[PDB]
Amino acid sequence: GVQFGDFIPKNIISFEDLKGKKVAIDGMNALYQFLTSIRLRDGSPLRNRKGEITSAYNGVFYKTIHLLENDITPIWVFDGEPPKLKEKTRKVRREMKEKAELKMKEAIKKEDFEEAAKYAKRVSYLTPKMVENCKYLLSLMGIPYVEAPSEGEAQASYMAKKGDVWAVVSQDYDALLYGAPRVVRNLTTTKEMPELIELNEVLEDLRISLDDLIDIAIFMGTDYNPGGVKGIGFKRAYELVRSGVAKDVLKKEVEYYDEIKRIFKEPKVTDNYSLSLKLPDKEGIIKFLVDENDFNYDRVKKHVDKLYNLIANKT
Ligand SMILES: [Mn+2]
Ligand SMILES: [Mn+2]
Repeated sequence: GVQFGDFIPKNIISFEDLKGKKVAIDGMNALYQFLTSIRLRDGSPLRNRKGEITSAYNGVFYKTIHLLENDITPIWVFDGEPPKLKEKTRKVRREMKEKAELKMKEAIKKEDFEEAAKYAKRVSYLTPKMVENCKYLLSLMGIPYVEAPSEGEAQASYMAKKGDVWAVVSQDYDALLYGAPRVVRNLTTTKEMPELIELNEVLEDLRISLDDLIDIAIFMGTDYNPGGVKGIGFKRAYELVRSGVAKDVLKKEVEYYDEIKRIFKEPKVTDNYSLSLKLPDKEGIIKFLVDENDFNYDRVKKHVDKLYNLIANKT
């Protein structure tokens, strides 16, 4: 995401002070995180006996239970990967590049079929099927998830803004740009201590509005304008913002500047979800995790029993 780190106020928070909170988890961010940090001794991804990567399933299961043991009730938010994904103020132009000049012509030679295999992989190790498998696992676990209309980080931010959850869990700071009141990092990966970022604190301390923060983000470069503007960093961008000339500069330097802004200010969201937890299907989890994905039986058994009691007691 946007490298705000060194430039915005934030504070380390203990797992204890996070007890009893509801959180919306940025699903894809979490999955990618598990894939890069949950690996073998040699840095190789976790895999079952068929050679399929199980890194994500491991984090989904154990990380989610770890959170519930500390009275942190999570709701998983996914992007809803399938084709259509228009972020309801997001149809005018792109979402990929299928619109114009995306290189369209006649050609389908040896390299074309060698390229046949040369696509799906683009979807990194985190494949749609793996993502679908993670959702299935959550259902078996009785853990609720939402398939956002488009960007999951936007859906999670909206849920937090509404007060349905206390914060958005993610390793990225981008949720702040969608108005998320709070973001908590380092829960999906615990190398460092949990870190809380309160949007109100960021704005008051830096003396800027959310709209100003988004401008700084645009200067630095968002997923919507990679590379940002002329190598300008946070300091220089913040300088232009405080001077009151940032907006004029961005209109000149960034095509579709207004469109990008609308993505953060007017994302497509949904109210169709539930934070309710359900009892876990112990048998189905064992079959999926142990039988089909070679997880250690003993460990899984112990955890599904603990998960059941947590939800039973929570509920
Ligand atoms: Mn992002
Ligand atoms: Mn995302």
